[PDB]
Amino acid sequence: DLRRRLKYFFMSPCDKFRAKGRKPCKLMLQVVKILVVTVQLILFGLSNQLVVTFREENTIAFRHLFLLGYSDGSDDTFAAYTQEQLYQAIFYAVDQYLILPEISLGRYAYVRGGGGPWANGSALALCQRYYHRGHVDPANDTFDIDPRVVTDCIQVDPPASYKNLTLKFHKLINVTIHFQLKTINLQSLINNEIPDCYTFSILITFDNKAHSGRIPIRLETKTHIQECKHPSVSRSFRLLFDVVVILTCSLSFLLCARSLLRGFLLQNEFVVFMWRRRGREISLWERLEFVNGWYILLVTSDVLTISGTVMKIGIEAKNLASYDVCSILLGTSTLLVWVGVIRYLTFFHKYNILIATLRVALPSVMRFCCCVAVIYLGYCFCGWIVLGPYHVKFRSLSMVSECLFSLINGDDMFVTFAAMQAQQGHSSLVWLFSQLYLYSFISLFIYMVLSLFIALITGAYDTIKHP
Amino acid sequence: DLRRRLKYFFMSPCDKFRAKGRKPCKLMLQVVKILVVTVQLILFGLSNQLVVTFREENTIAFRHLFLLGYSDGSDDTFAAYTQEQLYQAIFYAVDQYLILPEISLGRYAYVRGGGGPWANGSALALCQRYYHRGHVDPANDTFDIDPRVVTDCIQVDPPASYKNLTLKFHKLINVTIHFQLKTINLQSLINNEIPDCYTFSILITFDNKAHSGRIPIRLETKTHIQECKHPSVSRSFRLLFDVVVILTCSLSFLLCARSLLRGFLLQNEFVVFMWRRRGREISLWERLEFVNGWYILLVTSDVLTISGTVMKIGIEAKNLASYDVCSILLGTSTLLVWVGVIRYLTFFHKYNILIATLRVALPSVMRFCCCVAVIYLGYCFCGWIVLGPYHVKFRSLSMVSECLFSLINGDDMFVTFAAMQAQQGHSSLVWLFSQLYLYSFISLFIYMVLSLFIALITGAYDTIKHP
Amino acid sequence: DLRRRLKYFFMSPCDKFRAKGRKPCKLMLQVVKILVVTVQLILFGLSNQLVVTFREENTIAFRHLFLLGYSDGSDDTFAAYTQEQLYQAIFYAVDQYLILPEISLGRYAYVRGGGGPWANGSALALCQRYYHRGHVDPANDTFDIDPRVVTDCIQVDPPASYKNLTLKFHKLINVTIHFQLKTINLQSLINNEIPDCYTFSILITFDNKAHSGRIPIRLETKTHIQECKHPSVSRSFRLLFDVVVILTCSLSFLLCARSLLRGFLLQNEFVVFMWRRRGREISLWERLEFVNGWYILLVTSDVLTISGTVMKIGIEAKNLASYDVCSILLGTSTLLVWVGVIRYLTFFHKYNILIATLRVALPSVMRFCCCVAVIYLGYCFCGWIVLGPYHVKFRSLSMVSECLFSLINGDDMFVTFAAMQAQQGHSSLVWLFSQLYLYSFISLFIYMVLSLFIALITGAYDTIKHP
Amino acid sequence: DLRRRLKYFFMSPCDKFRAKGRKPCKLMLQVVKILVVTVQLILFGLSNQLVVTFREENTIAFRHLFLLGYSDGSDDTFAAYTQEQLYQAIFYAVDQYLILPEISLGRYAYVRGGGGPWANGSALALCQRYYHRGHVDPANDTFDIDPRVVTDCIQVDPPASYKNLTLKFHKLINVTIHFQLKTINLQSLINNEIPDCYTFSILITFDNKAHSGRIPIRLETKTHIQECKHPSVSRSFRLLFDVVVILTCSLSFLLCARSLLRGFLLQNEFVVFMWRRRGREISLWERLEFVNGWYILLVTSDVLTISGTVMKIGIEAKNLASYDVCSILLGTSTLLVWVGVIRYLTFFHKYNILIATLRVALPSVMRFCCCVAVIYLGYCFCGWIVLGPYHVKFRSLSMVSECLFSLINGDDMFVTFAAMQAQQGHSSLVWLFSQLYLYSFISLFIYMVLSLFIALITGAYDTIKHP
Ligand SMILES: *[C@@H]1O[C@H](CO)[C@@H](O[C@@H]2O[C@H](CO)[C@@H](O)[C@H](O)[C@H]2NC(C)=O)[C@H](O)[C@H]1NC(C)=O
Ligand SMILES: *[C@@H]1O[C@H](CO)[C@@H](O[C@@H]2O[C@H](CO)[C@@H](O)[C@H](O)[C@H]2NC(C)=O)[C@H](O)[C@H]1NC(C)=O
Ligand SMILES: C[C@H]1CC(C)(C)N(C(=O)CN2C(=O)c3ccccc3C2=O)c2ccccc21
Ligand SMILES: C[C@H]1CC(C)(C)N(C(=O)CN2C(=O)c3ccccc3C2=O)c2ccccc21
Ligand SMILES: C[C@H]1CC(C)(C)N(C(=O)CN2C(=O)c3ccccc3C2=O)c2ccccc21
Ligand SMILES: C[C@H]1CC(C)(C)N(C(=O)CN2C(=O)c3ccccc3C2=O)c2ccccc21
Ligand code: NA
Ligand code: NA
Repeated sequence: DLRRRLKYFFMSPCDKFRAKGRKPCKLMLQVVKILVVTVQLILFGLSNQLVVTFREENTIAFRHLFLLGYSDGSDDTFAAYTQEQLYQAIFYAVDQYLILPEISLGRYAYVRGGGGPWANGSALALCQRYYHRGHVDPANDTFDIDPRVVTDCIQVDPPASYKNLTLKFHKLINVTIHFQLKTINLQSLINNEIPDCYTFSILITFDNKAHSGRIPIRLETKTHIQECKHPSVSRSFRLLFDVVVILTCSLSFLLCARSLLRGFLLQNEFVVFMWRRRGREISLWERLEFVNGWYILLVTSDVLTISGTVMKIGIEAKNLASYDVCSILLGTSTLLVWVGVIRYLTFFHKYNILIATLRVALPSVMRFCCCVAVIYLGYCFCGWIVLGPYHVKFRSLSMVSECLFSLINGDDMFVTFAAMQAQQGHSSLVWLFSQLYLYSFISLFIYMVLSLFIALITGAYDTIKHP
Repeated sequence: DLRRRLKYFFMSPCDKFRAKGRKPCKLMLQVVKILVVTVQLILFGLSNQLVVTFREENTIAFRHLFLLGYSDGSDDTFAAYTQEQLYQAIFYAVDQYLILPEISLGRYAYVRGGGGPWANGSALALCQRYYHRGHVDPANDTFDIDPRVVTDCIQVDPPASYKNLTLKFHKLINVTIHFQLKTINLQSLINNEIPDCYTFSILITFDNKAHSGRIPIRLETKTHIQECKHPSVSRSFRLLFDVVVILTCSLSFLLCARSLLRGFLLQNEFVVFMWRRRGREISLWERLEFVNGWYILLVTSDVLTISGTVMKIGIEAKNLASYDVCSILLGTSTLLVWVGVIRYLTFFHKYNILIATLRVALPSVMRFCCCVAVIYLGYCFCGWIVLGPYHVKFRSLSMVSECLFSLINGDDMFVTFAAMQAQQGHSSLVWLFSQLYLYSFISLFIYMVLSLFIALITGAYDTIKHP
Repeated sequence: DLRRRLKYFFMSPCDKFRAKGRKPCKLMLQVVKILVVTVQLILFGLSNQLVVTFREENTIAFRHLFLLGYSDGSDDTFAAYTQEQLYQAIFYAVDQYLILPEISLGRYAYVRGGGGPWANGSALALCQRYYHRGHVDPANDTFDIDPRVVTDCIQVDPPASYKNLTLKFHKLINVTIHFQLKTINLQSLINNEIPDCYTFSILITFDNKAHSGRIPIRLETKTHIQECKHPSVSRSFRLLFDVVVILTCSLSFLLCARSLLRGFLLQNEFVVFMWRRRGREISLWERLEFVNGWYILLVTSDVLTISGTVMKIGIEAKNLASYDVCSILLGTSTLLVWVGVIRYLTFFHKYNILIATLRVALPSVMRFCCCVAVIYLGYCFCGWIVLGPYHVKFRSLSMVSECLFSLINGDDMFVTFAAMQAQQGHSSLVWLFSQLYLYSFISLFIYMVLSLFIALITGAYDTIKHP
Repeated sequence: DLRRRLKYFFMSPCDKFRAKGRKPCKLMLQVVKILVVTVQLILFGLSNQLVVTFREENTIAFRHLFLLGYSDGSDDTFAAYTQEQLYQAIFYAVDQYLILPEISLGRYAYVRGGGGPWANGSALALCQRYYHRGHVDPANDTFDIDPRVVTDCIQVDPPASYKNLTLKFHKLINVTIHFQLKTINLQSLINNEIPDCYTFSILITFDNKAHSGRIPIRLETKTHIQECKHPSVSRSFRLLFDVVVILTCSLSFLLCARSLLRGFLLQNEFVVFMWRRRGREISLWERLEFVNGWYILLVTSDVLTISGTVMKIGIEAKNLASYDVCSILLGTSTLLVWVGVIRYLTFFHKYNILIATLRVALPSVMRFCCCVAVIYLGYCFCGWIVLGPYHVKFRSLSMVSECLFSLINGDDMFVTFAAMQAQQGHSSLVWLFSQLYLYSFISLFIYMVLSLFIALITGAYDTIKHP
């Protein structure tokens, strides 16, 4: 019961081969797997980029075609301030829709019945929504509101009545123009793909929910991709390459599972042996240590890779169009595959500084982060509610977190101060509070929190560095 | 006189319970208090954001309605350079005021007698201010000025004479157009609130105080919020939740006060005992140490929370409209409540690195800051007066401080240099001085001051870290 | 010969008083001197800001009055691309000059004979400069140039011939329009000052020196300030306060000189004594050490303060108008006065960390900087010549230095890369070189140079810190 | 066999002279070489800047002359959205070309036969490219495409038919307008150079490859520089100075080669001696160490300098016009020459901190970088494919690398987050992935990777610092 096997288990592939004539199959697979997974990622990215561009470019074209006086870059300030301006914008949108085929550079088809729920079979719906009862009378400081929402729709069919529109401004909530357009993404031919049919759902909103004398106007689109009914192109190895990637990932999965099982059985044998030699129920954290975390990482990376590859095959077969989910799966798998090659550098301590440090430092780092997180969250909520109405970088919780995290790393500091300087928070009290808030957060987190964090990490390194 | 009580006083809640069967009431209150205070903060923020948006959006609408040729973003460069331009801008403002009801998207009411002190009961006042005597004659290098200010006002009433305005350009100081508009913030219905009446005081200024051939034009508003006289909405737990928050905070206050008193009495007993056993008047800094700073922090946090909650109740009852003060109170209380939970991590030294370091390092840090502050203030004053006229980031003292503080953290460096590069300070001497100023400040504070500060903090950490 | 005097010389003011009943006159002067110098700086800054604003605002007004189609912010791209555009711009400038009094918001006077050297007594000179001989014939790839510059001027007098202007485009070098305007800076009355007469020399340049089909157009001004011949204002302590500042600075100067002399005499006595007791010519660096550098700093600060104060008196007396030099003197003196108060913190080692560190670290820091400076200068020259034509941040040597210095501190990195990304240097070779240049400079200086610099500074601190 | 020669070999120039009366010729050459190489670099930069400006300014002029409604700064958003807009832009370009001589401020000559391959001897070619067969019918979800590209060109000759252009929009790929213009860079006379003939190849592209309803329009130029056939200027030491630089560099090369040979021979002699005294084949890494890396650096720097100087002579002689390659050679040589002077500071250890540290730290640094590079590359590929379609900073691989490298140094953090905030990736899944990606990358690389890197560098410094 010398158990030299337990010695051969924790052996570098070079030592595993000098000792037992064992070809490093897993090491060779990783390099080939890295190459094939990265190549597959790039190949998918070609068509993914084509799709995203098509959607974005069409949206910009719609904004230039339907939004009166639209100019690039003014998406957040585009608004109407006069009754005449609002009427002109609405009528311009409808008129441009009605003459689209004669003007548009793209080849768009109308969608009969695409006007939405309010379009009773019409292509375009022009809905205005107002309170059921509204009697705003600021002169007498009096109002009488029935906040029930009434929807009034005008049906527009491509080849008028919509010109007779009268807007109830004093109680208007919003006006919307819903219509759908069909077009074919021909550019996919460059990738030797068959073009799909894209249906864009276009929603133009004139938003008066604030009743503030300023009515923002925006255009939004939703895209639906589907195979064309009758495609004909007079014109690859992509499917074969995806099958190859699946083969490599399946082989690596099999090898990793076999190694994990062998390690678990060795753990059981060792544990029962130590129970014989010394006392029983003696090993605990060690039973855990008998596992290889890198083999778990590889197993989960190749599972993600197989899922992404199957999804890529489905998208190319036109069974599904979820390019975002597939791109995310393939990119995460590529990153994990690149990371996995560090497993073979963990044997030589000269190249293993990063991982050894991480292993030593993570418990203290997590204990530190526990304390630092409550302070961070308190600051986040405080800033979000107090400064969010006044500060453009504190509008939402995620935005506040991004702002504070970038401030911790010394980024965009003066711009953060200047945002409050420019408007003074329309209240010296808010400005003074922002001064105290920003100075205290920056000083605390840059000089104490970050200094202590770094000190913990470098202390862990000093612990693993032999000197 | 073993005084195991003095042992039970400085005990962790887990130890306080394993020893005396004591339920950690304060620990449980903190979590519940955290939750309820944060929820209340968010709930208040809903309506606070509604109010701030209403004010800002109305101001933008006014700028588009009354400022001739106004475009978004040009607030600091909007100005007139010709007599005709100034006349056209003034007359455009008045004309737009006179036809407001027919054009405005918002529902505004005039305010008869709102023209201000210069409007003798008129709705709009159009005042021009000029020197009592002014005989500027640059051709003969001669002038004769009586700098007494004369105000001449034209009364405008909504349904002319103001068209006959003649401006004394050579001695004009400024022209102002004061009027008031009433509107109802209907959007508050989404929060199940009763809309208020907002009165906006609008002041348009054509400023010629510089006599420089360029007359900046700006629009400012003041807002006054009050309950409507006759509201009617055909349509919550907010008051009940505020009462709940008050209950939790009052209970925590009571517990903290009771604990503080118990600790003070224990301090007195211990001190008199040590006076018996050893010499008299022996304890000093220790008598102080017998206090818990966290219980003081909790007491002041719940006082702030109660004040903010009462103010929130008042605002919802429409007894007052001070959303900024209430928001500041609630946000500060939320931050303090989140911070207070670290009290229970100060018992375990593994999680107490930050606080222990702070405690060890603050005296040396403050002694260092004493010296660093005089240098910083000297630089601040120097930059403010020498570079403020030429540099857009040195305009005011607070702006100079923000600039220098962000420079210490390496932020917006090149933009700071480039501001002086672009104009060269219209004097090579000023440019050279700015070069020396910026290089010396940046080098000194980034490489010496900050290095020494960090070294002090990490030295304190090394002192409390057991290794 | 116990020389307790040499003990009393190196004594803190508190010790100097507990020992010899000596009131700390210098310590009290520093605080009062700080206060009065800062107040004087601010008071001067009021009028300095007024002057600078006047100049800048007038320049902007001129650009809007004389530059056809000018709009704020387009100062670097404002240019003509067509013969008609150039003619229209020139004629617009002249026409606006000719009707200035009827349109300008400022009160400007013409200057008869102000047209410059080319104006033979005329108010406006419109000069075009072209080669004496120019026969550019790109069709035959032939030219014949006599690069002698010929100046042709048209005289314009305010109440035509200039309308008959014909420009020799193929050989045109530039066109210039020179004229002068007089105006009175009335706003100075707010500071209770007598307004001065400002003469602006306006130069409009249509620059064709590049012969590139694009003719940049710019407006420049020079300002000359002088007292008005016949001022009359129907309407301070500033002179008295300046005399007070001079008094305080002179007293401090006297005390510092007396102390420096006493220290030098004590040095001589000690040195000769040590020559008696021990060998002769034994002391060297110590003779130097017997001097107080802070007393030298104070002496030079109060000299600067007196010079600045006398200059301020001169400017207020209207004997001179050099606000930039005076502002620089007063600001430097204010900074030095604030710094000087650290002298009294150098006695207590707890507050003297910064200065003691600096003293220990400066030799090693300077030896390090010697080596780092040659690398920095090599990079500066390389970047300036190779990348300056393509990169907007490398245009000039000072700009290159600012760019590299800010890069060392991690500032504006991505913008620096993106500048080269956007144009690709119109040559992949230049882009690749810029990649190597930026990556190598950033990596070297951030990770090695700065790390070593900080290590030297903190090592010096470790040397002076008692632990 | 005392071999004091081996002692005299590793001797500082001061010691080499105190011992053997040896004038430090190489040390003196370095200073003179530094001066002359830097001066030559600046002198070349004069003309290099002239050339680059000429090209850029002409390109901007062309964009203003030929692109309808072009305005500065809108290069990436300039596009057509309507059939009428596209026709107007095309016809405007052609019309402006046809009347160029009467309008252009520059003196341009037509190039007969310069229209390109599609111009059969014509000056201007106006080509439209469309699919051989295209039957896009989105209404029936059907298409029939023959993706063969058909080119149809219209020949335009300067002093119509091109007005009869009909564009097949449904199958249009792109339209291009190719023409050439000749002009003379007269500004070179300021450098006392003979102006060259520049031929600009202008390509205007209306790109419809995306078929997205938006057709970007761009103008590109290629420049060809050649000597004029018949130049005549009625009008330096540059060639003499270049010969001087060549002389200095050749002398330094000779001295460095002689020293390298002497060192190699000394290595051989020492090695064979040690083989006699002690065992044979004993020295290995030492034989390598017997070489001076600085002499290799100097040799390669002066080789680069000579190549650049010869190229500069060629360009001035008009035998070649490759200013970019010459500028790169001269700038790299200047940087290397400045760096080379550190060789004489490597003798004194007080000034040799940087180099000694680098020498000690490079092996550990490289081992660390090996591990860090796979993680970095994985992140780069992941970001490039997943976020590149949505994020403007992830468009290309080089751009992704610049973004991640600047993020490591804490640069442009909040802007990176905000880019994804603004559009939300049009998919909450993409936004969430970007959040995880950015947070994980920033945290890992700033807090662990960079901390460990710095710790390695400062540890190497601690190893070479005597304390
Ligand atoms: C226009 O206003 C109506 C009514 O205010 C909005 O309709 C609501 O939409 C939300 C989310 O789509 C639903 O949860 C509600 O049930 C709808 N009705 C009400 C009474 O709230 C509509 O969303 C607005 N349109 C746009 C484009 O914003
Ligand atoms: C227009 O100019 C007048 C006179 O210069 C300003 O009136 C002064 O305003 C300040 C602050 O409001 C008061 O302290 C003064 O008493 C007022 N009179 C004088 C003679 O100074 C007025 O503020 C200016 N208007 C605007 C909108 O700036
Ligand atoms: C960002 C990382 C590093 C460290 C220590 C600087 N740190 C904080 O400073 C506080 N803190 C958060 O709570 C947090 C939560 C989500 C995003 C970013 C942060 C964030 O910056 C922290 C705290 C908890 C978890 C991770 C971290
Ligand atoms: C900002 C904090 C950290 C530290 C040490 C970097 N530090 C300085 O560098 C000098 N300094 C001021 O005087 C100061 C005053 C107000 C705002 C910011 C500052 C500021 O940056 C300082 C000095 C005094 C009090 C606090 C601090
Ligand atoms: C800026 C300071 C700090 C330090 C060490 C970072 N450092 C360099 O990195 C190289 N370096 C110059 O040569 C230099 C010269 C002029 C302005 C800025 C610099 C500059 O950044 C340097 C070198 C010489 C003198 C001062 C310094
Ligand atoms: C930039 C230098 C310093 C250091 C250690 C921070 N480091 C990384 O963090 C990872 N890393 C790359 O892989 C890399 C490759 C190309 C450009 C920039 C980088 C880059 O930032 C790295 C890694 C390999 C080679 C050089 C370096
Ligand atoms: Na930055
Ligand atoms: Na930074």
